[PDB]
Amino acid sequence: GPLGSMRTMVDSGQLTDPESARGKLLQTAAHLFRNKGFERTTVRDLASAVGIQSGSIFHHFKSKDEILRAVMEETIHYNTAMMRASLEEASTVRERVLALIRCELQSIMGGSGEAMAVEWRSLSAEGQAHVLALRDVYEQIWLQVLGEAKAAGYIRGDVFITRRFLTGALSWTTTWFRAQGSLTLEELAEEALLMVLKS
Amino acid sequence: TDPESARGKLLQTAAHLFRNKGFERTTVRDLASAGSIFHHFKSKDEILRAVMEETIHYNTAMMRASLEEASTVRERVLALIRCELQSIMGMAVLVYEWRSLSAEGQAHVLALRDVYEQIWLQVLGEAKAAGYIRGDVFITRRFLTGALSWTTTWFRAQGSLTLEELAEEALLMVLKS
Repeated sequence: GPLGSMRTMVDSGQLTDPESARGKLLQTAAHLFRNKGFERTTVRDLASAVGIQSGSIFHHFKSKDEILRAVMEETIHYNTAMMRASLEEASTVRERVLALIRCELQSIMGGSGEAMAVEWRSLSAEGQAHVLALRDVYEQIWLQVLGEAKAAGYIRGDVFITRRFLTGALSWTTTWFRAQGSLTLEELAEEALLMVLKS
Repeated sequence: TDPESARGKLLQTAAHLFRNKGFERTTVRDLASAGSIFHHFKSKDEILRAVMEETIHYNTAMMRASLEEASTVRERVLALIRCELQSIMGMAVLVYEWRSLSAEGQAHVLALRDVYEQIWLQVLGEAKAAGYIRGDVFITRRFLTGALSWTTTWFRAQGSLTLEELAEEALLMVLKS
């Protein structure tokens, strides 16, 4: 089950327990990097906010750049794994597309927010390398599922162009969704499905 | 307004000044040195107003012209898509200086903006009534708005994809069989 696939991520050391020592650092660092800037935040600022000695951070990260990398990778890994979980809950081709639309909207409207909005211009290149690899996996899932829909005859246009259109359509929702007031995210997801798929 | 006329030249230089520098720190001097500028406009606000208004005027007129050439509901949606993509890939001063306008300037720009979106809603409305759109008209427009504006991030990297072909792909997604 999808819960089990998430658990496997936990028992791979890929996802971090929020109430664990490492989780405390990541959670706080994300807050600090977000609403105070990465360049302004120091390692000792992180330790102070958490409530530990500045020397005990070396146990977990051994560098500030690696804290930023861990904050970004954790958030992407979680999001991607949650898309996979939602896909396992889907039963048809339409529900699989809807699963991806709904997941992306949830992140767009808040997820993780702090650890998602965060400083690419201050992350290293080797750190940029693995993050880009994670982004490729994320987009791979979109392309595969959209590819399934096209094979089933729900998409007449190009799969890659379709994803690019849908990327823009969904991200632009930050500018108008709250103003609707009564529209739920689930209703929003169904509308996006109506747009991009047939029948 | 003819872009080769004295006015057209002025709006372009002013729009360029307003973008990178900003309205506040744009001076009378650099507006007058790029001074026929005082013979065309009565105030600095009036210049900023004309910069935004004529852009919307131009975009709106181009859409109306394309709609009259279209003779099917599918050709009419495509005409709007092609026109908006053209403006997009070709308007930024507004969403980067909105405050500096007078009450009358703001009022008129919003009204122009309403007529623009009215055209979209009416054409999309036709498509839905004809059975080409299955979703809500207003939400379809908002989806299409983001889909088309996001094309600035990837279109220039495609190389072999024409903007016409891009519009056709947009049409394929937004309209039913």
